[PDB]
Amino acid sequence: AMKIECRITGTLNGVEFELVGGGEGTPEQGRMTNKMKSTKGALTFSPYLLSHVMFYHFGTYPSGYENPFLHAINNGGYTNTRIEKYEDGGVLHVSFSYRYEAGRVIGDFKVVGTGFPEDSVIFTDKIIRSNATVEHLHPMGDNVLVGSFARTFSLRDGGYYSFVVDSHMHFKSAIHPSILGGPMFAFRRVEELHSNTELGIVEYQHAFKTP
Amino acid sequence: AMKIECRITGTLNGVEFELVGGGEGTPEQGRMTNKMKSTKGALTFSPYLLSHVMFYHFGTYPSGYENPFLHAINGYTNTRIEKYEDGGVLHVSFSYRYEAGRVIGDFKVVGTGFPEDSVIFTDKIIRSNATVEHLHPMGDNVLVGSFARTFSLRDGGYYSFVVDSHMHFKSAIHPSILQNGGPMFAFRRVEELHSNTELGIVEYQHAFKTPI
Repeated sequence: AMKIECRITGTLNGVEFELVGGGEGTPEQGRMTNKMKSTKGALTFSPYLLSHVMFYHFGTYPSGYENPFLHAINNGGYTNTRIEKYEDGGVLHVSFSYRYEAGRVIGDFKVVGTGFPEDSVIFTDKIIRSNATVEHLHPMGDNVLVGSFARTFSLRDGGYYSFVVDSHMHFKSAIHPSILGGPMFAFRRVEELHSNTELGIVEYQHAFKTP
Repeated sequence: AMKIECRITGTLNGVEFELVGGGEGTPEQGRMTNKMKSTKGALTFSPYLLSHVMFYHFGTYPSGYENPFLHAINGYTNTRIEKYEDGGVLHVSFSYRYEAGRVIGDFKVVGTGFPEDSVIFTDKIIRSNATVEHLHPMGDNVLVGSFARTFSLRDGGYYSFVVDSHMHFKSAIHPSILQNGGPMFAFRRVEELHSNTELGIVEYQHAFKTPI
């Protein structure tokens, strides 16, 4: 298992937050872990908001295909920048940066969250989980993969809090020879163990062309 | 196989179009066909743009799980906002009638903001590619959908768009999917047989919660 180091720094409605930690991931089973502690006391918002923020390297890819994020570690790497629009008007701008220190992945993530109303679900602890997603991935050129997924949280009362994410993965040294005759799909799910101060995920990622 | 009747009207940058026809659908196979002909001469834009416009009824759903083809009825509307990478926008509304063991659709599209050098007026789209839509409920009466989609181009590139859908159900009309712990995903793909004047699709629709 590759060791994971992670730091997330950011602002939510102007309110600063930061957390640090890490874990382990193994690309072979498409599973990773990550546990991180806040460095600034209890979060002002639902810790579940950050599950999909707290490593695409650790996804399984179908038989004749190689995980292009896993592949890029050995050649220039890649960045990910996402724009996440939430149903109550909230918006997350998230940027993902990586450095690699011999069989260990280091994440430095920045998030900027704006426009969540005072009565937003994220300030209320009603989120009990996040649900699974299937991201649609396609290249726009040799160096860029464009992603799109909708995602939901289940609420304590039974309802849903939803968002939509548009991602731009900018690679340094050309993406793996798949590239390129249609999209790839990435199924993801998490197991979450959060307090307002200490967050934990188990994430599974499996890419496919056909289900 | 249940019979399908279909009409599609609207405008692309003001230019009026109308297509009429139909086909057949077998919900247990998750397969349907549809053949339609333009009534206003040859289209001013790629016929491939209409593939995902020319019937969710004909989708397989996993071990019950039913498919809201439940209607029956009593049915649903679909409204989609499709945003294209060129700046083009398609506004599409889907209406259905059920007269006698067959499904009849009357679909309306408004296309705007497609630039003069847009792919859609060029003939370079050779096919449309597969999708997986994410479906989740909004309060018993509304199903919200999201999918990105691509057309493959003759030069080997891509022309892409994203779609946000709102499915309004008349009389709930979700049991197995309302009480679901999360989203449903619907995998779709097509085979296209288009001429610019006469359009043909074979569509496959298969829903799932996992994997695959």
